[PDB]
Amino acid sequence: KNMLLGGFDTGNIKAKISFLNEKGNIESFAIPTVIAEAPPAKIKDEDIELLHVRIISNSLDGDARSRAWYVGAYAKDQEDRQEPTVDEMQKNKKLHLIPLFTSMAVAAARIGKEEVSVPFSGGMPEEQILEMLYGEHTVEFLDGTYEGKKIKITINDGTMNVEGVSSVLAILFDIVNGEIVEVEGGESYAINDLGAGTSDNAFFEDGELNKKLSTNTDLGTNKYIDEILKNIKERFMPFKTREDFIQRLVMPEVEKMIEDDTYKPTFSVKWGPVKENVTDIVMDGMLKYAEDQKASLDKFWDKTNADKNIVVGGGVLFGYAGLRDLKEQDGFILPKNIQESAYFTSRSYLIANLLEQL
Ligand SMILES: Nc1ncnc2c1ncn2[C@@H]1O[C@H](COP(=O)(O)OP(=O)(O)O)[C@@H](O)[C@H]1O
Ligand SMILES: [Mg+2]
Repeated sequence: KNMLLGGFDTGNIKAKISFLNEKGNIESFAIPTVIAEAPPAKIKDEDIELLHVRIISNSLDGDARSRAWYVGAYAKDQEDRQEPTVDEMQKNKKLHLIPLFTSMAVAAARIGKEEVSVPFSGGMPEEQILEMLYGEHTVEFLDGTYEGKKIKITINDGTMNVEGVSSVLAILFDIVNGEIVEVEGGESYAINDLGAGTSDNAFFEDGELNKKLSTNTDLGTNKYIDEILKNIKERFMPFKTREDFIQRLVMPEVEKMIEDDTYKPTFSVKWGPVKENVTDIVMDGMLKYAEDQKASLDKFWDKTNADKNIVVGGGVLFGYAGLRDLKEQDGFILPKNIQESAYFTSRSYLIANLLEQL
């Protein structure tokens, strides 16, 4: 006890966590990989909307030893903001450490604990990276829902879930108080994690990750989202972030499509004194993404000739209109609790973590 049980899925867009709440169920959220330097003091998922925290950790160095930061969404609106840099084709570690530690703190505050030991269950694209996380980290909230709260994080042990079925555990198992099998259900399989800026095409063969064939591409949803937003604004001539677009406009329609196959979705945007029906625009981009993913998945199927192909990530949901065809394809496996497809990997790491502590 006094222990936070979580799976940690960190990328360049978001830092994702799936953890056990007080009622023993899985709780998931994400913190954008964005930080900004902040003054020592104050100036669904509401508690992460304003993250102004002080972090004391030996995993940080230089003029970041022990100071205050704006983290995630609230950092994105700062001129100072630091984001992952990408060429036209470490020691930026605080970009990843800070949102990571922050997510641990937020989770701890959610379950009402001030001091948590956190066995690290994550993944990488081992011990060298784990030792970068070892030690004691204090996170103090200077604003927001948990203002004045001080959380002491202790990371003694961990794993990066490299080999075995650890990465795929969420395809078969859930945690409802703990620890049950999924309501519906080979030796060589591919896990395709369809993400925002990336697509992870991993191939597991005989209990082993095939490090040769396991590839990673920039085939994400963001480019297709960008295009849709270009055509919407152009249709008028609205949304602050892509997440805003996904949350306010897309997610409600996708959920309706999930829980009822006869439902045809509608997309209308209210901008100024004008309201436009842009259903055709959004659907075009969705299917374009689906078709492109269909093509990408097939040629990876052929390259590995895996027995089964598992498709996960938020891309499954964003392109559900087209990608739901995979449910009637033998050799393709969509998660059955498809509503939780975005947090598949972090949920897998969480389940692997609970099994470790048993
Ligand atoms: N329920 C949903 N409906 C529609 N789109 C979603 C849903 N959940 C996530 N997405 C979208 O799917 C894309 C992939 O998200 P995700 O896999 O979480 O990215 P990453 O793992 O790279 O951070 C994102 O653009 C996200 O906005
Ligand atoms: Mg991801």
